[PDB]
Amino acid sequence: GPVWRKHYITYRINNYTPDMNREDVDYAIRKAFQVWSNVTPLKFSKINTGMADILVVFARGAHGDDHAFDGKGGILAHAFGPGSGIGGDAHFDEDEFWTTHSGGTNLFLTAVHEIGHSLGLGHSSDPKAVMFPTYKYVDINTFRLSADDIRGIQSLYG
Ligand SMILES: O=C(CCCC[C@H]1CCSS1)NCCCS(=O)(=O)O
Ligand SMILES: [Ca+2]
Ligand SMILES: [Ca+2]
Ligand SMILES: [Ca+2]
Ligand SMILES: [Zn+2]
Ligand SMILES: [Zn+2]
Repeated sequence: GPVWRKHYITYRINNYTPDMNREDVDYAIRKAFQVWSNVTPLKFSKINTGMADILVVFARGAHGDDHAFDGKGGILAHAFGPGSGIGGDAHFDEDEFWTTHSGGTNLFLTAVHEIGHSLGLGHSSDPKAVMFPTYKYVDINTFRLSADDIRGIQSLYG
């Protein structure tokens, strides 16, 4: 499938969930990109205006693509693989309650998984992988990519 053919990738946070402090949104997303830049040649920079490669949106229900959200629960987020326009973009369901910890749905973990899609990864069958389809909280300091995630991403980049 598609991959980014350049090393400098930009992101932009389109809007912010009212679920969290702004600074904590910024931090979660930044740390989630770092997970991936740690194991690839990629570099990620946040921009505040203009077209970014990866636009980070919080939205509910029908939100302008063919991938409507479903209210609280179920689908938490989705992202598009590498490509121009909507390609790369990561969308998070505002009907979830996003958090820094275990209380609702952890933004960091979810963002790691979505950014993996944004980079070109599909789902893993390994329950230990961040690219496994099902959300399960793990302490956000205990978190590591699985071997399977690392193989997947390095098979695409690096
Ligand atoms: O695929 C996703 C992103 C969530 C990944 C969360 C990470 C937790 C640690 S590793 S995966 N959302 C839709 C399916 C979720 S749901 O069906 O389980 O409610
Ligand atoms: Ca894009
Ligand atoms: Ca949902
Ligand atoms: Ca919310
Ligand atoms: Zn969407
Ligand atoms: Zn997924």
